[PDB]
Amino acid sequence: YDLSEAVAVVTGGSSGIGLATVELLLEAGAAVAFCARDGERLRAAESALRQRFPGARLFASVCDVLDALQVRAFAEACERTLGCASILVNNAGQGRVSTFAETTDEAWSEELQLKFFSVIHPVRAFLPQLESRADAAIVCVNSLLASQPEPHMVATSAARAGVKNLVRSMAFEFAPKGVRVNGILIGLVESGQWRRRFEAREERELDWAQWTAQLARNKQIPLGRLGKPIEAARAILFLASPLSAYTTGSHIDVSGGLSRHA
Amino acid sequence: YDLSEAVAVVTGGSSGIGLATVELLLEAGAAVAFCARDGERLRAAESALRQRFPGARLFASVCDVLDALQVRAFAEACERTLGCASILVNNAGQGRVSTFAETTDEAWSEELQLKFFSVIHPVRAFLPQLESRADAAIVCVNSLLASQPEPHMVATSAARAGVKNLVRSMAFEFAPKGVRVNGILIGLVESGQWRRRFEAREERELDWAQWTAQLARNKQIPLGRLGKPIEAARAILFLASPLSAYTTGSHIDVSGGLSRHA
Amino acid sequence: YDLSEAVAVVTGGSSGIGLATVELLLEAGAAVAFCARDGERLRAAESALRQRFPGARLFASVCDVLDALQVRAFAEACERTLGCASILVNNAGQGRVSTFAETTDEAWSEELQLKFFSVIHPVRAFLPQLESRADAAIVCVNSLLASQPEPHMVATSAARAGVKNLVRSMAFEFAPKGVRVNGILIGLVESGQWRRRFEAREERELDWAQWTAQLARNKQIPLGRLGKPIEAARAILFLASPLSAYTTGSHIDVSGGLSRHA
Amino acid sequence: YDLSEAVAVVTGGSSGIGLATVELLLEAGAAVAFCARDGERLRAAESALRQRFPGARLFASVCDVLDALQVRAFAEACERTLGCASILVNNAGQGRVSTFAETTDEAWSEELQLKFFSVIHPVRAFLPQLESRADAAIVCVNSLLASQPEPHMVATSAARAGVKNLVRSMAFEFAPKGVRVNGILIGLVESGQWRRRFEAREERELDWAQWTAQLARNKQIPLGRLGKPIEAARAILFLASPLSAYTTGSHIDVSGGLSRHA
Ligand SMILES: [Cl-]
Ligand SMILES: [Cl-]
Ligand SMILES: [Cl-]
Ligand SMILES: [Cl-]
Ligand SMILES: [Mn+2]
Ligand SMILES: [Mn+2]
Ligand SMILES: [Mn+2]
Ligand SMILES: [Mn+2]
Repeated sequence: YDLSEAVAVVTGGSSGIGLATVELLLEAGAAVAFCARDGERLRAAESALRQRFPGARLFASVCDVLDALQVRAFAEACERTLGCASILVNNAGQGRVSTFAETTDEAWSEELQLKFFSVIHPVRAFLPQLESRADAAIVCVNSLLASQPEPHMVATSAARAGVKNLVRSMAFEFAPKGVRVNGILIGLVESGQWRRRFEAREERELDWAQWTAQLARNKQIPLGRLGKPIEAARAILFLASPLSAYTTGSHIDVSGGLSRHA
Repeated sequence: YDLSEAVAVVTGGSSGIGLATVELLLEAGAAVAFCARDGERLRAAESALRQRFPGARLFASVCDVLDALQVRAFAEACERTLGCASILVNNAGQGRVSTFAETTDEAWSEELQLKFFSVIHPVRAFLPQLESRADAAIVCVNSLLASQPEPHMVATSAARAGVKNLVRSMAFEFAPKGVRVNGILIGLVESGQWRRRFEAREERELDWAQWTAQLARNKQIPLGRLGKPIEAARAILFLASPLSAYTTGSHIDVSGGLSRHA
Repeated sequence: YDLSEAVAVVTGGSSGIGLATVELLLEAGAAVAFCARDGERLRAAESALRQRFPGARLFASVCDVLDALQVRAFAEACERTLGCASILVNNAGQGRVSTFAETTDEAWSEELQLKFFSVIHPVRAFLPQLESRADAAIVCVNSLLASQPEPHMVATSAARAGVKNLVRSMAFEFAPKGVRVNGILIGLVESGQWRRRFEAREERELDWAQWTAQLARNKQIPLGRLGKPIEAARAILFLASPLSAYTTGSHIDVSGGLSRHA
Repeated sequence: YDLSEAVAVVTGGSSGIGLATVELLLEAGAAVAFCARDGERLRAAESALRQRFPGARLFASVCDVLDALQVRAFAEACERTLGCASILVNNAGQGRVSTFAETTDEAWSEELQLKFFSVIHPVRAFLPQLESRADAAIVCVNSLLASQPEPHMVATSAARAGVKNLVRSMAFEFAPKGVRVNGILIGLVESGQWRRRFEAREERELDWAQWTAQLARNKQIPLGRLGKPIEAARAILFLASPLSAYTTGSHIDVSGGLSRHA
């Protein structure tokens, strides 16, 4: 729809899905802020974005979402620059490959703080902004692991389940403040990580399309292919925008049919 | 989105949510067909639509969705008038107020056949068209009772849960045919049955807006209001279009926060 | 537990899971009634039971659970022979192998009436007895298809999902009557239909145990084997007795780890 | 059943539910170990237990389940004393009263580590024991908040959702080691905490039975009363014992009908 009056903040929004989300936000004419830990990847995205949207209101800034303090400073900077945020998107981050046996206490704590505080901090910092905005909405990006765990990503599965449960609570708590809260459940989505996997394939005669196709078949994905970041982004936009004004405390499945549960 | 090359079919699409959906489809430039039992209401909706959309490719026909033979004939008429269908939407129909103690065998059978065959007939009949079209998608409108039952709608809840489960199965079976299958779960949405409850109110000073707001409060809806047909229609539009190309066998919550489950 | 003061009814309780349940009830000293369509199998089960349990208060009767009138008469016979019922168990029945594309309207209607009325009739008929008894509990045996459908059992899955949903409703409505209502969700359990699949095997050297083990592997059951009737019966016994006095409107998983949902 | 050959360890097992669980374990004739942080409450339980079961094999020991090191030492002590554990139960602990707004980063981290490591440590330490035992089973005590969050216990709800998701993963991972893993979902259960609440009531004319009754009504609990620790304990015993040999990666509802989801 038309988000020319929206101010949308995307935290962790330089990765595949986060980037795609910023692009669609700009397409809709929103003022957009985003932050990332890697200063390099952030500016490499800011560059390409300004190329495509010369007349965009954009504010990019390095930030560690785990550092409450920095998030406070970023949120303040966002307000001064673009005005009170009406939309907040928190990116999923990447999964951690480990069975229970392979996961130390150190890995557990890191994975937990990563998935939880990446949501808790931005939310807490921007909430006083969302509250004063109309059509306010938060979206916490998540994966199907939250409701359908996989054997090689035990810690991540469990953290993501927590965040999923948190989304429901925030939805209920923030309703009186006029803020909707939803998330999405991605399946397997194209990424640099998968491209590095493809690069190290044993079947060299297969191209990216055939390889990912075979991978999706081994992963028993009904749609028979990996998702595209822009497809995740499209569900996020739906949730972030007034298009879903009667939707809060829910999730949208973006896994290509992976969820066995009905 | 750009649905100009789509042919969309809406069964039971003459009332609130049905009509709103047809409108959004026409807005997206889709060719649209719809059917219902009440010819007068159907022709009345058709008229209004042709007013707003002079150059619309539109086909409206009376049809009883429980009658397999009428559904077959309707899908044939759509085919010869607008082309092969690429989008199919099956409306929710209305719920039945009855506890277990109140519901007879015949009421059970009526409710089950209503909810089930309203889906099975149009799907079984349009599938050959959907299967030959690109971006083919089916959306079965359902209610939150399918996963979170209510005491005074026992038969309806159970029936709706069946359909929800059917949606997953259809999604898995039709995926190899290039057809996506999803649904939505409406909460309380403004309807004629609510408008008649309104006209029976004791508090005459309350208007439609004040009344429905008070009802939503007593129903403990976080968003503090009933949904609008167009909000449901937008979620259907999302699921029906290429915007949700990686989403199948899922549902979207349109209940305004009523789902307690996380 | 001590069910010596209980009167338990088991509908469709002449086959594997049914019989095993009746046995466990007799073990707990309960008075027990059971009915089924196959009189020969019923009388055969009755005989064996009276062998093992000389002083048992037992009543077996042929009855078609789809026939409301026969169910009413059976509940009357139980009443006058053993006393008012305090426990009611409704067996799962067998599933139907068919995809959507294979299932006709009539097959749909048959499957829906089978799954639904096998529950509705005994419940509607025994409720007046259950309502007047202490520790009254109803258990509806169901399968994991109710929440996690399978491609070759579409109609059965949808039907079972309906019943699962009905169990929640009945639980809420009967609670003010002092009646608990739960169910179980069986995975693959050893049965006559598996024993006939076994006799059709190509690998003749495999015995029943080796074969079912290989089947469980191919079905990806974590526990690596089919369940046994008695395992299902124990969960039913748990839910049917005072041991689960604070549990109603729920289900117990008896699938050997097949449920992917968390 | 008969657990006279079982060695069962209960961590955090001195509180209401944990204590009740040890008693039933001893009733079944199991050798039992348990640990708690409070040395006082642990010995106050050890005392009463030895009074009731003079011929019991019991080993009680102060331990902080958050301290990996102590848990290692306790597990070792258990083996030397009673032999390899065949059963492991991890108690739920108490919920934390806070909305999202009322929860600091410090409270979040504490609540998370508390709920996660109270499971991760005992499991990791005893797994090499469970693996060598037949009929091995773990039970992680949990609350309905894990799947149905409450507004005044946001952090706890989310942590419990994580643990619930973890139970499913452990179930799958440990299946090849012959170890089942399940949990329970308690509703509101009688406790000292509730007794202190009753003590501070405004309606002094109400006794414990009337007060808890009214509280259950305000909490909309179908069964119209609080649960009893022994009732939670009974579901735990079912899961811990061979009675549930075909059940893994699942949960049993012990909430008196609180779960709205079907
Ligand atoms: Cl992930
Ligand atoms: Cl409805
Ligand atoms: Cl089945
Ligand atoms: Cl809790
Ligand atoms: Mn569910
Ligand atoms: Mn034709
Ligand atoms: Mn669920
Ligand atoms: Mn009588």
